[PDB]
Amino acid sequence: SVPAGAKCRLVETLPENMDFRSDHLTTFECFNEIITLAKKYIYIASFCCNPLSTTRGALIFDKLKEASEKGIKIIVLLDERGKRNLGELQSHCPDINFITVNIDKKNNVGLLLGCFWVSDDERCYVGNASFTGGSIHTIKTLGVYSDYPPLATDLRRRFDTFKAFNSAKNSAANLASAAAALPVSTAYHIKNPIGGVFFTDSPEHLLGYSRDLDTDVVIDKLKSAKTSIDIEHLAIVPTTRVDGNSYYWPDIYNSIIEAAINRGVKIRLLVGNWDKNDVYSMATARSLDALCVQNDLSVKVFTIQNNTKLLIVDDEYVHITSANFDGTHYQNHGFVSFNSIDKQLVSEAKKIFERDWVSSHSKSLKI
Amino acid sequence: SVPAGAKCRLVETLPENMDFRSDHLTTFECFNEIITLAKKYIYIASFCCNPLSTTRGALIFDKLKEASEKGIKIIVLLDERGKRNLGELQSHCPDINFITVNIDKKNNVGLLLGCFWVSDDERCYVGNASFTGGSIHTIKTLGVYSDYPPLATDLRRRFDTFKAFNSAKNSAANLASAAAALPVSTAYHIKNPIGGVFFTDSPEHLLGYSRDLDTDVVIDKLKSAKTSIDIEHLAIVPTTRVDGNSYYWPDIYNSIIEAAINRGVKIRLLVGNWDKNDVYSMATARSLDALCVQNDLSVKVFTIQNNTKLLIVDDEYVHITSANFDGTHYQNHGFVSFNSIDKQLVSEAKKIFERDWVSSHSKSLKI
Repeated sequence: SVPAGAKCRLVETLPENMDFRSDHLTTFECFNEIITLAKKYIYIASFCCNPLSTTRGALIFDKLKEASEKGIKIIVLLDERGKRNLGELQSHCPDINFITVNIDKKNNVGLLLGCFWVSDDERCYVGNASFTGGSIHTIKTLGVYSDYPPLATDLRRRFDTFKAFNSAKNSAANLASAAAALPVSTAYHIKNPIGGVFFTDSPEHLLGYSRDLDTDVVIDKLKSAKTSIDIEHLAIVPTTRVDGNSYYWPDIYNSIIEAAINRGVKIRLLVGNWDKNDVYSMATARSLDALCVQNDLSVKVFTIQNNTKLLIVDDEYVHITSANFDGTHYQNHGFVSFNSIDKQLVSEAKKIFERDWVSSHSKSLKI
Repeated sequence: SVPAGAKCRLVETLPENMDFRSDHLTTFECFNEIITLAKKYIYIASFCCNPLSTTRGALIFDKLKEASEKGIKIIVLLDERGKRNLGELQSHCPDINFITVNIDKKNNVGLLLGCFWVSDDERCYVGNASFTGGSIHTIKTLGVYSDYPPLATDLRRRFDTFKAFNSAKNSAANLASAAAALPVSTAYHIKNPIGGVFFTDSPEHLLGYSRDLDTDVVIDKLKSAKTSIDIEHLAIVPTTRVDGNSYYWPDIYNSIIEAAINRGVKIRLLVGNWDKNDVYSMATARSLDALCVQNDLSVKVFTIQNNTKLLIVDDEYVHITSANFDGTHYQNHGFVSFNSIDKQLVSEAKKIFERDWVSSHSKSLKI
């Protein structure tokens, strides 16, 4: 049979200077385990790659450096905009293969997020802790780890799609005929989950014909919410700035308010504090402030470095990703989102949100 | 051949105590002409019916009373919620047939708006001037009049659909099998306009298979706007109160902001002033106020009694209706909207908006 939850356990970074505590597997423990048990390969994919920025990040880099010297095939995918450190990285690990990726050479907007590890088609991490010293040590993150080969193998398929967009000669990023020849495969989706777990994907032009668009799955779960919606993202503003122009995209923003007003859903938003100079953030905040008075919407803000992207619906479905709920991300950026309906794993994430909601780093919205 | 504009001319009510002036046909002149030229029937449909509230309204009622005594079939459709005056009306005109309509006996939300006259399948008025003394004399209204039989006959078909929902025995309002036996017919729509003119309809459950849903046509024109969007409605708030519960519906509200931000459309909103106690109106205003600073959105408010429901896009398409751009209306209420792409008639409406925009009764939004 298949184990419930697909051997998934929560993984988070809780910096020393922050009051967050838990018994979960730490990001440092997780990355150290993946390298220690590796026998074949270690595939890593995140936007930026800068392990040497903190103490624990540099230790992870040494263990990874030692693995590549022992004969482990190690590939690190980073977006071509996180290319500044590439010289520093290769000089430290000449045996690790670093690959810069541009998933959107047509419009130069789509960024590689992914944010996952996978090794030997057995172990994997999915979350919002990039392969940077900050995400490993000093920045609050949240992710999932599983030693279930059927699940990790499905995540490795996401790595095959991103690696195809290398900035090297006639590949899937430079030739459209080679991008159409990509078997963009998945084994589990919302229609066929594994132990109550499945991955959703983005953007739509890399989705293929079998994968689930994360945009569709998230909005569906928001609109299907019957009781509660808990979200811990960076921002829920319906307007973001791509290039140098503002981009309006209220798709996620609407489905949340639709739940609060039309369906009476209790909603708690734990977002980052906004710029007093950004009129789009000020206006969105004053709109949310008025909805708290009339409906059951609650908003708290944080100012710490926090990459947590968490969504919980009805204490029945959990969504952990590396992208933020806005138009820039869900229309262009390439990432993998963790989805689970296992009540037990969902209960552990609900405990995480409850802790963060009452943390000292979470103050109630005031305008 | 067919005349351009379909013999359509603008009709508006400009009360004495207001600075609005024009050379157009007045609502009082228009209703007086329809009655004077009538030889067969005069069909009237509006929410409320109260002609005796003003001097000019009572004169219209006398001319209509005289027509019914001369052998003209006169039917007045009013919603069952405007039934208070029914005793006063029938005692004054025993020969006029008054019919109370309930288009939504399932949920008791949908109201009859329509707001049009039609006579002899030759003449007709469409607009926002109800058959009340206020709309004829003391309230600013805007409408269209045409003596083109092919257009007026298509409007009479809208009257056949509403009359079927009388509150009398087994009819289309009380039997679902008789409501399905309704030939909900139209001759002209956006795909087949007459002289650049066509009617759109609402709600969707009375639309039939051939008519255009006003919701779809309006949003399409908003999203297709390339340069300008001028709107003079009562409110553009994405939240309205049906029954005793708030209803969130940002479909129209979004497509406007989408034009201003994503497409740089110059937009001017002339809406009514809001309640300082309504948090949904206060929040929507403060959101619009921030969009005026960053984009080309402009908002002015009025406090006079004004039923004007006007939309102009790119100086190329005009939309005049009796419903307000909100969820309560475009999801439940039954009305007829005037649509014209005749550049000449559109230019006359653009002159109307320009006058209203700089009127003394239009002050710039301040919060």
